[PDB]
Amino acid sequence: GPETQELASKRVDIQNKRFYLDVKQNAKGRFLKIAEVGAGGNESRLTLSMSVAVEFRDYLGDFIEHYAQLGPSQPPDLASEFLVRENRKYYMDLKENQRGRFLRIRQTVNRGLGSTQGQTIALPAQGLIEFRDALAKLIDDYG
Amino acid sequence: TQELASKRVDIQNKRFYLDVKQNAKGRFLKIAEVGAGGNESRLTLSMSVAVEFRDYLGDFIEHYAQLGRALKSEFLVRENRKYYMDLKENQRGRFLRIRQTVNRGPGLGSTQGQTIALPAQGLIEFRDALAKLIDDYGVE
Ligand SMILES: [Mg+2]
Repeated sequence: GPETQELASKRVDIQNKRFYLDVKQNAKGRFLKIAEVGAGGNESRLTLSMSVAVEFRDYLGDFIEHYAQLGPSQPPDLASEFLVRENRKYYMDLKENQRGRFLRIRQTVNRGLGSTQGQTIALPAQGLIEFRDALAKLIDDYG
Repeated sequence: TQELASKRVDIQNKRFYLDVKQNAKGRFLKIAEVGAGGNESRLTLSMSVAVEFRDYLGDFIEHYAQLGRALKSEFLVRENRKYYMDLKENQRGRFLRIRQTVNRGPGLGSTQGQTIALPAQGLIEFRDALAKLIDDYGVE
């Protein structure tokens, strides 16, 4: 609320989706919040450390360079996986929905049968370069 | 396949060659660790993964530099490949181990694959060399 202050923000418009890339700050340090605004104003959030954001900028870079090769392999005629794990706990997954022309990104934490849920955005493939450019500009300026 | 550029980083008895190479598919980074009798271990990365690898090294360096949430292990599954990066400690020294395995098809599992082990003292030098070849020869 008044705990976290906002330092900077960028808006990117791709199809009917609006993304806000925010640089924010609290007691715990500086982080990057991505807000996606869908139909009916349904927001989904992705929240990144400044080091995971650097990584994420480059994962987007990888897909931009390699979008078809990293897409889902065609099925068998009648005759892909992109996952990052850190300290065996924190997961980030990126996967193309070919029907949507979307890149789905999920961040989760696993803790045996411990409980936890996580965070998911989907980026139209036609706004990948623009999203990534905006993300990169915020990293250049906000350490 | 053409050798565009190389750099050598010397860390204890080991030497690490970082080479940019070019072929059909695109540019890659060959890393090759040479021990005291010339035994080689080799790692080949696309430039995209080389860039990811640069970022992982910054994180290992933040952990190594800490006095007394910091990256201890990183795993990346990308296409038919897995990469395992483990900041290991023994009493003889701290080092970063990097294992590559590759999936050789359905039902075949994956190859044990070649391993490099980077003494922690040389992470910064190694990262600096990598970053310089990415700047001079990378795309992303
Ligand atoms: Mg993560």
